Amino acid sequence: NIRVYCRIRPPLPHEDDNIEHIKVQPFDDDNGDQGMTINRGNSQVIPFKFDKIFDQQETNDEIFKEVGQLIQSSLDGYNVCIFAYGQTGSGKTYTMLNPGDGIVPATINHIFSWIDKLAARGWSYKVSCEFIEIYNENIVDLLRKHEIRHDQELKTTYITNITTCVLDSRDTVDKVLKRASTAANEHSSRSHSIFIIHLEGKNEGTGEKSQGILNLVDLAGSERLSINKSLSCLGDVIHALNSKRHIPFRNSKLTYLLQYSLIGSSKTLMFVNISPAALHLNETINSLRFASKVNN
Ligand SMILES: Nc1ncnc2c1ncn2[C@@H]1O[C@H](COP(=O)(O)OP(=O)(O)O)[C@@H](O)[C@H]1O
Ligand SMILES: [Mg+2]
Repeated sequence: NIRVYCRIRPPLPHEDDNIEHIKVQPFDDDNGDQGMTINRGNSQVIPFKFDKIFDQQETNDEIFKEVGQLIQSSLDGYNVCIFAYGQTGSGKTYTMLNPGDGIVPATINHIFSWIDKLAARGWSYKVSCEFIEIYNENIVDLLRKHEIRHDQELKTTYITNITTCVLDSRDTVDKVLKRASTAANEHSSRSHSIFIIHLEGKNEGTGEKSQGILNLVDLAGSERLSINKSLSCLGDVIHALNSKRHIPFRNSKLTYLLQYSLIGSSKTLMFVNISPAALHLNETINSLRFASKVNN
């Protein structure tokens, strides 16, 4: 299962708040989809359809209501990927990492709720995480040679010398996230940011085990400037997973790292973040056309 949401951020103060060129239709019930058009100027109107479209008023909290169900998969042993795609400036970091509100803090919080509750059935759970950044195919550890190693048999993935932080408490979580320059911003906007949560549960009373990975990914900006190569290769991978045939995971680090959370029963959701601004009509269109191939 692969789902695609689109999110339009509100206009910024230093920009022009004219959003006449984007129009979003109501959620089509009997076809499970939401449409939008973009008026390109010269009256050439381009249609798009996604699984859900979030307008400028929609908040991080509202957005999590429509993601929560996917997160709950990792308790049934599914692997999960949530990607944020779109141009630098469109709100990827804000969507994934906004304090308290973003997909990452919200996900972590949501998972604890379920852990608290499942303890009543004798499930006990270990939660650990890793937080990495990939730039020009170099892995940097944001909790500090880093090599990827897969275990064919157990279908698991390891990155060498990465600090894995054990999430023991809501206090322990809060420290890690509270912890999370001009050059630095340019740098991270050309990088993927991956937050990996591992969920391990055992239930002595039944004997049952469970594992779940959640990969919360904040991608390199999609505008044209290697970053280009890994975005295309992600596109090709996901589309081909949607269509039994051969998938070149190894063609880029990002897809090679995430391969076991993209094959099989794995569930994926992509956020296409778009800017509402006039100057960015073209980059918005590329983002939408990309999101369509990934979805269609
Ligand atoms: N949904 C939103 N609501 C309010 N402000 C937003 C939203 N999305 C983005 N912003 C603001 O717009 C700017 C760009 O967001 P950011 O997340 O840094 O973009 P990106 O990571 O996609 O390059 C930031 O200043 C951010 O606070
Ligand atoms: Mg960013």
